[PDB]
Amino acid sequence: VFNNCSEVQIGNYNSLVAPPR
Amino acid sequence: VFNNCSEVQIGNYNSLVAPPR
Amino acid sequence: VFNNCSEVQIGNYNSLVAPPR
Amino acid sequence: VFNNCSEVQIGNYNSLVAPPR
Amino acid sequence: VFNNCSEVQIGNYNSLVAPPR
Repeated sequence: VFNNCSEVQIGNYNSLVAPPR
Repeated sequence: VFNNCSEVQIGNYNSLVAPPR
Repeated sequence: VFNNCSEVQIGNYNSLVAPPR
Repeated sequence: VFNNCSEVQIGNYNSLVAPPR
Repeated sequence: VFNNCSEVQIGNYNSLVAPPR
């Protein structure tokens, strides 16, 4: 688990739902 | 678990819901 | 699990749903 | 599991649904 | 599992559905 730059996400079972229109 | 730049998130089972319109 | 640049995501069972129109 | 450039994703059983129109 | 350039994805059973019109 290592992040150098921005906009990075680490995590198991990390669900993500985008914004519906 | 290491974060260098900004906009970084680390965590297991970290669910995320975007803003619905 | 190593991220160098931005816009990178690591995680097993990490489902992702895009924003429906 | 190694990512160098951006726009990279590593994770088993990582389903992805595109945004329907 | 090694990614050098961008737009790369590694993961078994990683289903992907394109956006229907």
